[PDB]
Amino acid sequence: MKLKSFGVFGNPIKHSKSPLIHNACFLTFQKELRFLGHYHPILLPLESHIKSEFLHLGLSGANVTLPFKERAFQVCDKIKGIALECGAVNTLVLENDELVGYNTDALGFYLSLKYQNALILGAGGSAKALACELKKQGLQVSVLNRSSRGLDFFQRLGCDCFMEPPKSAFDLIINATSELPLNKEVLKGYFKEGKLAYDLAYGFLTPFLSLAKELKTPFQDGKDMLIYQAALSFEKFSASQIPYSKAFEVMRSVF
Ligand SMILES: O=C(O)[C@@H]1C=C(O)[C@@H](O)[C@H](O)C1
Repeated sequence: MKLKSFGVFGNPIKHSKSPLIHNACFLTFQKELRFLGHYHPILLPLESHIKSEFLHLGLSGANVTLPFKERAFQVCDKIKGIALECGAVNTLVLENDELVGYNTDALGFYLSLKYQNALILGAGGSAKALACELKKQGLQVSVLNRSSRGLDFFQRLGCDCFMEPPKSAFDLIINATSELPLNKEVLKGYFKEGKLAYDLAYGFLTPFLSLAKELKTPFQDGKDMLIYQAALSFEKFSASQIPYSKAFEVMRSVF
């Protein structure tokens, strides 16, 4: 049989655990796949073009992380699935010689979650998918950032958008930014009244999460969402031949 290349585009990329869990699946499922799969971390220059590099490297599939998720959306020949509402793409597959973009953050996030409203900190690709998913569940959603970038997107979703921290209670406080992401005391009142502090970062313990832990607020890091979204991308990487639940169990064991 034959060799197929995959990877994860990101800057930075050193700390990504996608190659670990995807390589495990490519090894485990190789007879069903009927190819030899290998998944690399690919550090992309900021100035670079996701589509051109995908093609030049001859990949069959890829994941996309910070800060490239919205750009991935703009440069795909074709967008399918919930990605169409996400304004962001974290999953790339070569299909009929066309670069096709999907989003597995949205469902991956939903699966990671064991809530009436939410506050999202951040405005990038991850924040965009989570707001889409959470509006889709009938939650009230507020988005807080320093500038007004992404206004249009979140406002058309029907999110409440803010640059000053709203004086309100939220069940979910979500750190989807790229130091603390807010004034310590502001973050403290959010936690005091919040039900879950949720941070998309994984593999290390962020200031945001230390502070919640410190204040006895229930907290969750990005590990579960990482594995679900990876599992889901894998399903797309297999031509839909290995279901995400199978991928998911292998990916959980290795981690
Ligand atoms: O490997 C990581 O750290 C990446 C993290 C994300 O945000 C996912 O969308 C990517 O698909 C994978």
